[PDB]
Amino acid sequence: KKILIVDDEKPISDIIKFNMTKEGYEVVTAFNGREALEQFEAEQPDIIILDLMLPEIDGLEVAKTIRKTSSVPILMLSAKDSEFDKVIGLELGADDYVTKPFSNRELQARVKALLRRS
Amino acid sequence: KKILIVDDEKPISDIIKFNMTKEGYEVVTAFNGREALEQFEAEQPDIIILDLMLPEIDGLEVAKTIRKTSSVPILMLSAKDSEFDKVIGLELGADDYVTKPFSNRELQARVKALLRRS
Repeated sequence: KKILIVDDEKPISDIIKFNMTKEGYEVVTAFNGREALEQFEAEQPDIIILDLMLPEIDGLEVAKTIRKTSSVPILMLSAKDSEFDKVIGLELGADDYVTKPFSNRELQARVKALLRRS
Repeated sequence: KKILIVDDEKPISDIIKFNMTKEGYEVVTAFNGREALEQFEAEQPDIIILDLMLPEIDGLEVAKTIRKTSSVPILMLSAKDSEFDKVIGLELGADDYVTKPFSNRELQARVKALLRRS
């Protein structure tokens, strides 16, 4: 399956890409909101890992515009960890929300759980 | 929709029941693993909130036996918060895993996210 990793930090994108690759996923990456939407239309990923904090267009808007056309599972990832952040992420259409820093194993498990359910 | 709350602590069951009721869910409760499986068969809940730590049969076994027959969404809830706990919960079939103590608003949001997806 194909995962789109949307993260404006290259070190973190690289770590997620490495671990998702190691599991047998095809990985596409985007580094801002605009690239996220372009990659989403062009690549039709099976799941999207989406950070809230993005150049050009923020993660919340990315998720909101994606949901206008698609039920693709979205796992939001963010260093922001307050109740409000988690709640608004999910209500705007994320299927899950994981905080940074994260466990690589938990992330893999959550990606699988999401894929199992769509 | 109907939520089965499986929790061996009555104060916590009561809080979840209160807040899920306030949202318009029908609530059924179980206080151990055996009651969980009985309520699951008899009531056919739309979602199950399941703590790991249960009398008679533990939460991990509850989730594992449920999955033999049912794709019903399971949200695991536990004071245990390590990587291992979260990972094994999810791999044994939970759709999500939230730690105690939890935000009532985040829990509501996660229940909705799960229901949206099944």
